[PDB]
Amino acid sequence: MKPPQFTWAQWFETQHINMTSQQCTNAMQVINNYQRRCKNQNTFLHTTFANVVNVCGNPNMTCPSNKTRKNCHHSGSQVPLIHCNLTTPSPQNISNCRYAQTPANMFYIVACDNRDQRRDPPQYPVVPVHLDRII
Repeated sequence: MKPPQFTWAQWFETQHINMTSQQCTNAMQVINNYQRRCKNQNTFLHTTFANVVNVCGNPNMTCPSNKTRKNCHHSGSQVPLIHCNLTTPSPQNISNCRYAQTPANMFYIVACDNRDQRRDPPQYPVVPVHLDRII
């Protein structure tokens, strides 16, 4: 579930790469204001989009979240990350949603696909499209 102006890769970047504040309540405003709902949980990876693209080059493996998909890739190394958990739902005023933040250093598994032909930049033929799991 993403706003229509973003490709899957651009939405992946918005949700998981471009944390706009180190504090979850503030950073989550971006995701929530775009998807018109307070997301119950979300992981921000302190890594770069280029680094994730390179993870897409690691061997294909089964996606933990969907046993039938084989477009997943393991990060190889751990990264610092911040996991945000909703503490104070507010469906009629999403700016009032508050979150806890949990820091960790973990591996991740990402699903990757070929880029959106019309809208993703040709620089990256293969892009991350979903954060499948953190381990």
